Formats: sequence, C-alpha cells, structure tokens
Amino acid sequence: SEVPQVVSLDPTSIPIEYNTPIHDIKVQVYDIKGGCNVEEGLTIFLVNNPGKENGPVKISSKVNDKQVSEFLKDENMEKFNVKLGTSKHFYMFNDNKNSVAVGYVGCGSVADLSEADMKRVVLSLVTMLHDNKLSKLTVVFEINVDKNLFRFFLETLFYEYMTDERFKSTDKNVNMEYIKHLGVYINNADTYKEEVEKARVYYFGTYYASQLIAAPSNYCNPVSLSNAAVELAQKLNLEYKILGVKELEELKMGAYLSVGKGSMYPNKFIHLTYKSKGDVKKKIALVGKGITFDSGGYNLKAAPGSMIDLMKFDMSGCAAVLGCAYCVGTLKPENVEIHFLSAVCENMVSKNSYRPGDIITASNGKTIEVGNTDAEGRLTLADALVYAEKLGVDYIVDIATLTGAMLYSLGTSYAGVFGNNEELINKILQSSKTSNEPVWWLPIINEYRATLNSKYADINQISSSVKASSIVASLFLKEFVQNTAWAHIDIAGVSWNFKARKPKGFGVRLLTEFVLND
Amino acid sequence: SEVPQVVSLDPTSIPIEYNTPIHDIKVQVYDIKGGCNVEEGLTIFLVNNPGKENGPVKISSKVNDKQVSEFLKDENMEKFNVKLGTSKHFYMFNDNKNSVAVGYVGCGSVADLSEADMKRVVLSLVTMLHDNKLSKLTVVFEINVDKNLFRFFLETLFYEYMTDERFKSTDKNVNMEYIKHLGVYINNADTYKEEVEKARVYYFGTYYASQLIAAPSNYCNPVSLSNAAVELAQKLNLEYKILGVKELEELKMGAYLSVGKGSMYPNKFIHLTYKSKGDVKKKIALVGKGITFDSGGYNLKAAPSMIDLMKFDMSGCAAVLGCAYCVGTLKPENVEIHFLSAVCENMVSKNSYRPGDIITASNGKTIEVGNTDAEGRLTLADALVYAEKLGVDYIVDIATLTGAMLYSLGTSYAGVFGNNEELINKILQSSKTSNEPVWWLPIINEYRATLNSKYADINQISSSVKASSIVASLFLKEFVQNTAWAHIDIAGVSWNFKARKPKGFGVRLLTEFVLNDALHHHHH
Amino acid sequence: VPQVLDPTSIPIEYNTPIHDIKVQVYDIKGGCNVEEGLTIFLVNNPGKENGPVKISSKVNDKQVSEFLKDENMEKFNVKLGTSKHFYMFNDNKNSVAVGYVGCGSVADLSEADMKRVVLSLVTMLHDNKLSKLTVVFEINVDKNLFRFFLETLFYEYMTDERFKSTDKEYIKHLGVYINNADTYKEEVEKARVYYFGTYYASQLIAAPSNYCNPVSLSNAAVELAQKLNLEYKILGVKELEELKMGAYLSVGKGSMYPNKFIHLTYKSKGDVKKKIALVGKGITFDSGGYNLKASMIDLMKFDMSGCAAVLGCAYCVGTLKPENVEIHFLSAVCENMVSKNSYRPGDIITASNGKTIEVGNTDAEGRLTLADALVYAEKLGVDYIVDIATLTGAMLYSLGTSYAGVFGNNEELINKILQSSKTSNEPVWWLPIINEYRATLNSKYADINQISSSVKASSIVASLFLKEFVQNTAWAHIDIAGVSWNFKARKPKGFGVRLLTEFVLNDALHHHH
Amino acid sequence: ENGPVKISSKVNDKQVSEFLKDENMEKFNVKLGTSKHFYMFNDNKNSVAVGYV
Ligand SMILES: [Ca+2]
Ligand SMILES: [Ca+2]
Ligand SMILES: [Ca+2]
Ligand SMILES: [Ca+2]
Ligand SMILES: [Ca+2]
Ligand SMILES: [Ca+2]
Ligand SMILES: [Ca+2]
Ligand SMILES: [Ca+2]
Ligand SMILES: [Ca+2]
Ligand SMILES: [Zn+2]
Ligand SMILES: [Zn+2]
Ligand SMILES: [Zn+2]
Ligand SMILES: [Zn+2]
Ligand SMILES: [Zn+2]
Ligand SMILES: [Zn+2]
Repeated sequence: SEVPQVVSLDPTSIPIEYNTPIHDIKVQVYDIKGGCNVEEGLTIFLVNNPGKENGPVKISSKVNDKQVSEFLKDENMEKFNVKLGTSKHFYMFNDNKNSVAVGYVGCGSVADLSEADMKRVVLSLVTMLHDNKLSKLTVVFEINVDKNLFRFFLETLFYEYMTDERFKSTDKNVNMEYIKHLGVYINNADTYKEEVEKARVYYFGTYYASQLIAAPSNYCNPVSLSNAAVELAQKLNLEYKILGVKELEELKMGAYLSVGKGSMYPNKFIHLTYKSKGDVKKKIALVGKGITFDSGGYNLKAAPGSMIDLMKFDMSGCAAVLGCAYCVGTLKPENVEIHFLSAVCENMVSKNSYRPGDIITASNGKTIEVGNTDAEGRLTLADALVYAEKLGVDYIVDIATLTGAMLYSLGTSYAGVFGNNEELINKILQSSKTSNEPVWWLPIINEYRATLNSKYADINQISSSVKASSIVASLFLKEFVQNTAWAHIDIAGVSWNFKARKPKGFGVRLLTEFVLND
Repeated sequence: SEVPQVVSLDPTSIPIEYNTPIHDIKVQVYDIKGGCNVEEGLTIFLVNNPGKENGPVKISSKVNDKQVSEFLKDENMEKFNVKLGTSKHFYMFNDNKNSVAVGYVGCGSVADLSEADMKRVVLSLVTMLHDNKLSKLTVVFEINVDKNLFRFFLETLFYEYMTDERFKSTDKNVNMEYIKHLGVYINNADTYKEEVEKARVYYFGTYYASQLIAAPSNYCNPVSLSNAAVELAQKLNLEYKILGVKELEELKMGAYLSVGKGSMYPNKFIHLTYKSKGDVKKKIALVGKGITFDSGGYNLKAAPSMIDLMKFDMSGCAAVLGCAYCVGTLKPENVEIHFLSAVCENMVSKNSYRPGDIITASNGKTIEVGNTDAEGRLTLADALVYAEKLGVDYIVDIATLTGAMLYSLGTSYAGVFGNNEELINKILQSSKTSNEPVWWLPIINEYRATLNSKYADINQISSSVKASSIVASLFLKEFVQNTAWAHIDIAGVSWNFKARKPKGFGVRLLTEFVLNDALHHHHH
Repeated sequence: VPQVLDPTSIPIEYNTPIHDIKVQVYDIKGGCNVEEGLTIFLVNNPGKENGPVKISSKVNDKQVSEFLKDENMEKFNVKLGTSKHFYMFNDNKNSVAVGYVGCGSVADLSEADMKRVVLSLVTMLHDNKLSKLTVVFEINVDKNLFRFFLETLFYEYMTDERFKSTDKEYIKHLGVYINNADTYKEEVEKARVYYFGTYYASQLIAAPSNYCNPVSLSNAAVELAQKLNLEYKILGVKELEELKMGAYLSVGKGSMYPNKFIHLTYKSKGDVKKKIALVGKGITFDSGGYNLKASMIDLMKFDMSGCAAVLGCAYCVGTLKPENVEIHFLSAVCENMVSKNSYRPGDIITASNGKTIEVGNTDAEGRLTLADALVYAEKLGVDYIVDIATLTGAMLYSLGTSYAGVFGNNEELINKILQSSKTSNEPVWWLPIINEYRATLNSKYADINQISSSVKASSIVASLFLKEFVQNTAWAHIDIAGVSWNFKARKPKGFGVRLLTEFVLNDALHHHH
Repeated sequence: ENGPVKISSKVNDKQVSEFLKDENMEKFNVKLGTSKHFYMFNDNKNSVAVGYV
C-alpha cells in the first residue's frame, strides 16, 4: 500500500534493521572446569561474596596463564570489594609477554541474584564495553546462575548494548565499535549453550518492538506499519492479511473506524497468523493497541478533572505483538495456532474527525456513546476483540498502553493484568516469571460497571466520575468478549524507559513465553 | 440536500419519532362532583393538607365502590403523610371482584404548588408508571390547580413518561409498557378538557426539541438538521426556505460564514414561516442558535479567559423548531411567525477561521474575532440582521450563549435581555403561563466601551469584563437597528443534568408568546 | 481539653434503636405467615436478565396468596435493586404491606450486590411507619453473607442525629425466612456486634473537628476501654519525648491540642497463643501544614478513619471476647496545624528508632505518625502488626472507592488479611511493595526521605517508607484512602472494623473447634 | 573531535610508560568527561592505578 504524503520529503516506510551488530557477535560458551584463557580483548569476572556486605573479591576460577594468575592472587585482589555495580580494570602481561586487559564486576552479597540486580550488573558491563575499542569480551561466571538467569543476562546485554542510529545523520557516534566475539566461562557449559541463540532471538524481538516504538510519527503510520508487518510475515513464512477501510465497513467496525475518521492515512487492520504443521491443540489471539499518533482528537474543552493522557507511546502493544510474531515465527513452536492482531489507526484533529457525544456502533452491534475522543485506545480495542473472538480461539490476550493511572497503581516497573478467567491470568503471571517481565494481577471490580450505563446508547465509552481508569477501561473491554477466556495487560507505565529515553520493548518475551509454555 | 460522509457507516439523517406512545393514550376528564369510579389499572389521588406540614392523608373525593371506599377510610390512611413527592400503592378487590391498584402522591402543605413542586409530583407519578404493566392510569385531583397548571401537569407527565430509545441497539428495555388510557377527575372538569390536546401538542413540541438536542453530532449536522426542518414544514404545510452557502455569500453573512468555514458540512440557514389566513396583526421572528457541534475552533492557546463547558449548542434552534410544531399544529390567528436558525459547525481544520480575524457582518459592521469559541454570538449577529430585514414587530432569539448564566440564575431560570420593556414584559408573562421560569436581566450600557476595537468596528468579545452574559447581549444589540428585540440565554437551563437528558426548554415559552395576543384578546 | 462555647467531648450513642429490634429466623420450608408489618421477598431470575418476578413460597393467607400469584407478579421484574411494595388487607382485615426486592439474574450475589438490595430495603423502611419487617430469602446466601446482610441493614438503617437540634419510627421486630434457618441463628447477634463496631467508627469519623481532637478522642477511647474492661494507657507528650517519637511529635508541634498516643489492650483469660498490634492513623484534623507553595495532592479529610476502625474493632473484640489472643489497639493521635510552632518542609527529624527523616512535604503527615507508631508496636513483641490508614490519594486511581489495598512484608500475614476480607465481605486487594522504587527515598542529607520527589506510585512509595520502621516482624499495611467515605450517601462507611475483627478471630475460624 | 588519547608527558617508570603507549591509548577518546583507569604494578612491583580524563 502506498503511503500518502503532504510534502515530497515525507518518508513512506519505517526503516528497520534486521541484521544488527549484535547478530555479528560470535558467542562461545566454555566450561569453567577447563580453566580460563585470556589473550586479546577484555576478560571480566562476575564475582560476589555472600553474607559479608562489601566483602572482598576473590578469583576462584582457574586461569590458564601463570602471569595473569599471579596478578589475580588473593593478596592482590583483597583490596577490592564486591559492591553491586562496582567495576575495576587491570592491565598486565600474559605468558606470551603480550598486554591483556582484565577486570571484574561486583555482584553484591546475595548468592542468587535477582533480575533487577543482574540488570544492574549488565549495565556496568555495558559501561566497560562503551568508549573502549575492544574486539572480544570474555565473561567468567564465578556466581551461581541458572539457565533462565543466563538467558536474561544475554538478552539484557544484547538489548542495552545495541544503539539505535537509524535517524542520526550528522551525529553518528564516530567512536562506537562493537565486539566481534563474546566468550562465556560457566560451569556445565553444555547446559547453557541452548540458551544463547534463544536469547539472541528474544533480544531482537524486543529490539524489533523498540525500533517500531522509537519510529517517529512522520515515518510510522497505519500504512507504513502494516507494510512492515507484511514484510515481517514474508520473512518468516507467516500468513498475513491487511484489512482496508472497505472490508472494515463490511465488518461494521464502527468504533475503530470512528477513531481513524479524521486521519490522512486510512485504517489498516493487521492480521498475522502462525500455524503449527501438526495437530493444533491451542488457539491464541494476541491483540495489540496500535495508534501510530494520538492527538487526542476533539477533546479541546475538557471539564477540569477530566482524564488526562500524557503517555505518547500508543502503539507499544502492537509493537510487542509483532515482536512476539518474530520470536514465534523464528522458534516455530508445536501444536499451536497464533493470531497476531492490531487495529492500527491515527487519532487526528480535522474536519472529518469524530466528536465527543457521537454514538457509534461496534462490530458486535453494541452502540457506544463517545465521552472523550482522547480515550481512543479502548474504542479500537473493542472492535479488535470482537474480531479476535470471531476467530474461535481458546485465549484472547490484549496488550496496550491504555491508562495513565497505571503510573499511580504499579508505577514504571510492573505491568498490570486484568481478565475474565483465572486460569488464563495465572498463565500470564507464570509467563511473567519466566520472561522476567514483571506483571501484577489487578481486579475487574464489577461495582463500577454501572458508571458505564449510557442514557441513550447501549454503553458509555468512559466514566464521568470514577477515577479508577484502568479498571473502568477493563470493564468496557469486557463488554466485547462473550465467551472466551480473555486477559488485558495494561503496559502504560512500563512501555518507555524514561531514564534511558528509549523503549523497553516490554511484552515481547512475556507473550512469547506464554505462547511457548502453553 | 445530501449529507456528506467520511466513511460509508456515517448516518445521513436524524431519526425522529413522530408517532409516540403518548399519542396513543386516550384521555378522559370527568367531574369530581360525581365521584370517582375504580374498575381497573392504577388510580392515584393527588392529596395535600394545607398548613399542617406532613399532615395525615385524608381522601376528600367520593368513590363509587364500597371496597375501595373504606380501604381509603381515615383510620387506614393515618399512617401516611403528605410530604411532597411521597407515594404509596394499595392492592385490593373492588365491588366487581376485580383487582385494582390505588394510591396517592403527597402534594405538601402549601395550597399553591410551584412549577418545581408540580414537577416533583409528576416524577413520583411516573415512578409508579415505570416498572409496572398498567393498561390505564386515573388521577384524582384533591388539590387546586388552574388551567395553565393542569396543562403543565399533563405536559410534564407526557414528557417524563416518554423514553428516547432511538440509539439503543442491544440494551432496549424489554419491560417497557405504556398505558393506553388516562382518566382525570377534577372539579369543574369541563373547563379543563380544552387543555388536554393543547398539552399533548405542547408535549411533542418539547419532545421534538429533546430529540434534536439528544441527537449525536454524527447524526445531527447542518445538512441533516435543515432536512428535518423541511420535513417538519412539509408535514404542517408551513412555508420553508433553506439558504445555502452561495446565497449566504450574496447576503454577506460574513460572521455566520466564518464560524462554519472549517466544517465538513456546509452552512444551512433555516427559514420556516407560519402565516395565518385572516388578518396578519403581528409579525414575529424567532431566532435559535444552531451549532450542531462546537469544538471551540482555534482557541488552543487561551490566556489563563472565558471557558465554555456547555455542549448543547443547538438547543435554541431546537426550541424554535419545536415552537414551529406547536404553532403549525394549533394554527393561531392574526399572526405571521418566522422560525430562523443559522445552522453550522465550529470545527478545527486548515480552513477554519482564527482569533484575530476581522470579518464583515451582513449589516456592514466589521468584527475583530477575539475567541473562536465565542461562535454563538457571531452566528446570531447575521441571523438578527436577517430577521430585522423581514420587517417584523418582535425579534426574539434563544441561545445557550454564556456559561455565566450558571453563576447568575443557575439551572432553573433562564435570563432574558432586551431593548424594549414592552417585549420583555410579554416574555415574562409567557414564562408565567408556560411555567418555564425566566428572569429579566439588564443590558448595562457602561460595559459597551469594552467592545471598542482598535482596528475593526467592534470587538467580538471583551478581554476583561467577566459579566459575559451582559457583554454578549451588548454585542447582539449592535445587530438590531430599530426593532423591539429580546434575547433569552438558556445556557444554564437547557439540560437536565440529574436525568442526563434535555429539557426542551423554550418550546412552550415561545408558543405562549406567539399566543400572547389571543391570550390578551377580548375573545379569551 | 483546651478551648479557643467550644465543646470538650465527643458525643457517642451506645444504645441505638437497632439494639431494640427483636430478630427471629424461621425456616422457609414451613411457609411464611403474613399478619402485620411489611413482608419483602428477595427474588431473582437466573434465566432472563430483568426477568419477571415469581414467588415460590407459600403464604398462609388467601388474599396475600392471590396477590403473589404468578399471573399477578409478572408485571414486575427482578432488576437488581428494583422493588415494589403494596398495602392491602389480609384474611383478618388487617393492613399489611407485601412486596419484593429484585436480586438480579446472577445466583451468587457479591457484597456490592447485597448492598444494593439492602439499600432498597432501607428506602422502604425510611418511608413506611412499620412495627415489623419480614424478609423472605428466595435466594441463596451463605452464613457470612447473611450476617453481612444484617450488619449492612442495621448500619444503613441507623441515622446519626447527634448534631441537629432543630432538624430532628424504627421497627421493633425483624423476621427472616430462610432455608436451613437453624444454621443462621448464630449470625444474628454477631451481626449486631459487628454493626455497632462499624457504627461506632462512623460516629468517630463523622464527629466534627471542633468536637474531635487528640484529647477528646483519647478520652473516648478510655471510656470504651472502661466499658469493656480493657486495659488502657494514654501516652502524653513527656512520655513521647522520652521514647523519642520525633516524627510523630513533629506533626503535632503546631497544634493547640497536644499529642495523645492511644494504647488499648484486650487479653484472653486462658493461654495467649497470638499477639497482634493494630495501628490506626489518627489525624483528627489535617490542615496540610506548611505546604503553602506546592506535586502530590492531598485533598481528602477523613484522616482518623484508621483509628476509628481500630477502636471499632476494639468494641467487637471486647464484646465477643475471643480466646487465645492478646490484641493491642494503637493510634498516634495528633493534629497537623499551621502556626509559628509548626514543623516545616526541609526539617530533618529523628524517629524513635534513630533513623533521620528529611521532611519534603508537611502534608504527608500520615506516614510520619505511623512510623513512630510502628516502632512502638514492634517493641511490644507481637506476632503480627497491621496498620490501617487513609494514606495515599493514589488509591482512588488504582483500586477506586470499593476495594482497599493491602501491602506487607509477609505473605502469610497478607493471605490472612485476604481471608478476613472474604469472611467480613469488606473487599481488599493485594498490591506489591516494589523494591526498585526504594532508591527514590535516599535522602542526600538524612537517612531517608519522607517522600519521593518524582515517583507517582505514591501508595507503593509510602509502603516502602513504612517498611523502614518494622525491623523483624510480620507486618501488613491497609490503605483505605479510597474506601473510607461513602461519597454518594455523604457519610462514613466504617470500613475495616469487621475486616480487622475477622482477622483477630482468624485462629478461631481456623481452629478444630 | 572525540579523537584518540595521546599522552605527551614522560613518566619515570618503564612499566607504566609501556601502558601509556600510543597503541594502547588510541582505544580511548577524549570526549569531555570520559575516563578510564587501570590497575597495574610499577617498576618497584607496587600497585598503581593510572588513567585519563
Ligand atoms: Ca547490518
Ligand atoms: Ca499501545
Ligand atoms: Ca385539598
Ligand atoms: Ca443553543
Ligand atoms: Ca453603536
Ligand atoms: Ca388585546
Ligand atoms: Ca391470618
Ligand atoms: Ca460457628
Ligand atoms: Ca486514617
Ligand atoms: Zn496516549
Ligand atoms: Zn488517548
Ligand atoms: Zn458551547
Ligand atoms: Zn463556544
Ligand atoms: Zn488527608
Ligand atoms: Zn495530608
């Protein structure tokens, strides 16, 4: 589909890098029992000291170099402590009279490191990688880590290491270089090799979502985003269908169409499908909110105390769903059929836009009274959920930066999950544990349903008084699923890394673990 | 006129119900002197007890049924009081071994009920009608009401009873059931019968206005609204004319055209006319504000300035069209009435007008736009010039103009401004007989200097004076040269916020105003 | 109690008209007698939403039976909360009122549904002069929900008239027809105790600020302890200074009424197997202090609802007298006023556990008083510490006005609170203490910040602050800021009394007996 | 701009002198505020840390 333009300098596609410098890093896992070699690059020891806070660093691994081992003797290393995040660099000559660089990163005093602590360790590692022209990094695991934490280590290292420069012209980092080799020394190395390429797949699925979220609104629009989804499906041999306005009118998607009425780019409904070769025992629909730009629409004279929308990353749900499509299409799980859905549109201000007070008819026949054009996410999700249920699936899971109220409930670290089915909710919480993307279960409080009782339409779009917006929005969405287990993940608080000024790609690993472990 | 759309699902007409269940209710008025018959349905006594606040219930009327007669004995009724709005239901078998339902609604302790009090009585009555599958309701008046208050009772009963379900798809009330018969027992009943069908006419004019106000902005637009006005004129054999953009440009309606510049629907000026057959003794122009949707326009960077939170911006046009129904149905003598509305949309687009624009009205005066969200007075300016060019005796406009009305008179009383005391007093008399409350407010000429533009002839708005209802009145007055004119600001009273529905305010007020010569004629 | 005609005590009504209602539970299988008063059937229709009303019970009156026939009753529907009642003559030519309350189409009513049913009943009770009410249960409710029905009926029926003189009736009998009626009789008097504990808390919360102050509130707590033979101690400023309660003392520095620390104790006669400290926030008036150039907003004024819930729990516990428990009822009561002596933003104060706190907002006074109260609670050597407080307005955006939030450092204790929420039918939802936000409380000059300058998850940050004042004891924190006040009815809910009492009774409810 | 690090001063220690060689220091750049420090033994077998800003 051709992307409309106002000026000839308007771009018509989203630049996407599929082969990243992370993909060019050769990773080798060696067993720690055989001793550690040094030679070129940087060798970093991950050391802890359980119990003793700020205890001394002691190198436990055998090093296959006499000169290096003499520097790492306990007498020399006891001057340093293992405080979480601390790092040091050492310069020395090896047995072949060549200069090598060695160091360590402190891993604290807890024997089993948490995801947040490991994350801080990775950030200290990335700091050592930056502003240094290394060709190889070697990481020696002198701490206890299981298979999942090792995968999380690689995913986080890969993601934080990668720098998005698609939109730098004259300000590209002239000194940035990427290592070409990553060595890992760990006990039972054969048991961790299986996680390396899985981490690489999980990394790019997250970084792919990040590339879409960080794409500016003059590059990303309903036409260009659906084009990228088609490209992705063709690369991975997925079935794809993009529904245009004419078909959406036939399906009577009045809520989704109303939101996009005032845009210069027409609505595009993304429908990707992965189908296993053998018997299908599980059918899953993943629905992502996909507002490429949310102006708020005709909400220019809001009564004071009206719901405010300050979160501008309004297709993070679509990005996470498409990033999950990358992982699923690459890993090719068995016995499952997955539908990747997003009602993509723009929410613009023009003479053609929908208005507050409009009464629109959704694709399930329910009429909706519009109370706020800036509550556009739940309107597009309503028709997407009806479409999902008509596919006849076992589970419907939607993910969306829906309500800013999440910043006041769970904050910037935990996403919230709502749903109509306890078994499905528990599966999301289980996938949250193994994906290491935190999720907390929040209730759909039915006492608030009465605030959506419209005087003229079947239902109100918004509540005029109840401030629990995340719960009210869930109650609205629930009206568009009759009889299918459904869960709703509100990622409005966790989608964007405000400290680093970049997306998190939140939801890719969560949704992939949900698809794979089911 | 064809209604433009963005998508195929965009509606192209306003759904309007003309034949309502209220129209199927057969009404019979009987004299209370002969006693009340009880035979079926629900029979409700309107009882008061003057002076004795919350006094006991005592039925004064004779009942032609032994079983009902002494269920209603004082000994049985003394556990109940007459607090305004309270109600009770009784079940019994009558002398014909049939089950009947009897009850009362308390009417308080003051003999003369106010318009607000009567509304509370009607609402309690409607509560008994709802959630009950009755075929007939009988109301026994053991209170004193004049003919106007009796008519107001019926209008309010009909209006509150009616439920607007035009936009319910999957949530239509399945238990809805309307009575088919209404009996009324009142003293001197023969003098009240003529009020029955007048109340039914006044009811639908009000409900018609309500249907237009409650119509969503994606159904109601300048094209679809003028289409409905044409339909209404054809049903009632009224003359009609709809002015399009080309004719409006020839008339130089620059203020009205500027507001609609950024709209997707073109401006449509509605002009309906009722003319009596006999002598025409009074010519009247009724002007209604008709903004089908008011986005505020390019008011995106207002100074930390007047705020507009009232979103029912064509209630004035709706009241004028509802008045056209009543007048076209009742067909009064000796009058010629013009029903006018400059209908448009106030949208944000590349084509919209801007603050700081200087536009030329149809009387040649240049206006400096200070706030695109003050669009109502701009459209009314050209409509008033159009009205005066018709050569009428009275010009009356009605509009949800200024939110300041909420701070002056509140949600119950509309405000009337004008340049002619005789006309203002006639509006006040119409308020009394229609029972739609209106209060006279002054046009303070000392504030006129705040509209002195440095570059144009006049400012659209004041930059500092907070008495916006008066300033807006001063602005409108600049577009009536030498004709008696009154301005009814209904911004505070148009919408029933507790019930979340329109009031249809102004329909009965304006119709009584039209009938003000017949009401003050020797033949009355 | 100093005066600035200023009242010196909180008026409390102990003997309410509800206590005069005689309650009888009859088994529905024997049929319902109708002879006097108002008889209401609680009916549902699990089939058709808003379906017709159908009365199943047999009535021993021909005229009332003719009214309750299916042909006559289909004119009414079962929409939740809808009701109709009619007055008629029975077989003995006596005036009776018969009707129904719609219970919807879902078989299992929630606490919110039961509230709507009760409100319809109370509306008829307030608008009918009756000597007796009879309620016929043609719906299914368990024993806890039946008790909740009675408690809510009693509480909503009661009208607080302490403060009208010129703007100044109640049934004497309540009949209940229900299946397996013998299993519900024990709930009647428990409901009456739970009702007054809730109404007692309501009387304290609704007490005006010129009646309720730290002196008059602690005086009321002493009266309550004396009435119920509870041990009591009221700590004054001098003792609080000896305990170095610098955070609690700072909040009350600018007040005209001095700080008063309430400490009530219930101790079982037999073996004491569980020790519990219940801590309630008790700010009798919160002006916000020197927060004149404010950013977190604090807009709601029901700042001793936690103390009221704790004292209302003390009534229930002192009345029911459970075994094997020792309960401490604690509240650091104070005012937060503006004067030349008030504490200021930027103050660094030392709490009773030695930790220095940098004050960032004098309007965040609740957590400061709770900090010293929690240190006091832990020094008692208890098994569980549970605090309850209208702490953060952010609760209105997370769980709303119906569900309270519980935070804690011990999953066993949190799960017991959730159990108590289920059996008390006062809804509570578990929320996490996210330790990633702890760094936002790292003060540059003091040991810890009072508030976060940027993190909007205020309910979690406040929990992280409170956690710094419980060293090694199972502790839970119930934020009732959203649920304390019934905004539609313009009155308190008394939220937490029944929840906390069920929590105290959690060893008995999970005992072999 | 952001060019490599080049040490101009002579240091009176042979072991550290080799660390500050151009080949070793060109892996670092002079962006304002950037820094690296390494730990090593000097000519007298004593631990020293040297670095740049
Ligand atoms: Ca490449
Ligand atoms: Ca999103
Ligand atoms: Ca009378
Ligand atoms: Ca209007
Ligand atoms: Ca002039
Ligand atoms: Ca005359
Ligand atoms: Ca009997
Ligand atoms: Ca028991
Ligand atoms: Ca409190
Ligand atoms: Zn947004
Ligand atoms: Zn939005
Ligand atoms: Zn307006
Ligand atoms: Zn306006
Ligand atoms: Zn407060
Ligand atoms: Zn406060």
